[PDB]
Amino acid sequence: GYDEIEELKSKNEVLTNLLNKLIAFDKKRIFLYPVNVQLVPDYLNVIKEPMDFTTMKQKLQNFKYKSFQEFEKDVLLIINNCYTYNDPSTIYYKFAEDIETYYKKLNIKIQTKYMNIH
Repeated sequence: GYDEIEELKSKNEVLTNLLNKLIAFDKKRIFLYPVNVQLVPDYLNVIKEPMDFTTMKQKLQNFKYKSFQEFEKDVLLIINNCYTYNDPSTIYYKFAEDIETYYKKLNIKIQTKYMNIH
């Protein structure tokens, strides 16, 4: 009903705002789009569950996230895919450590705002 969809739309704004903050933090847009297999041929040989912020945006648009954990799962998948694929000597790896540090500074407060709606 009306209350269920209003809750969904309000929970979506909370997740959209957190996602937008993660996209803005990613200045070089390293996680904004799917890794191009034409430039990185072995990426899917290494990464079983690829994820990016544009995919996450498309999921929010379809109201595909029905829990904070579903959202957080994709965030940490983006970060952990970066640690799995790249060497720690690369900037990609440092970028993943920085977004993980930034995300961990935000997540507790965003998770509360999310839960209060229900």
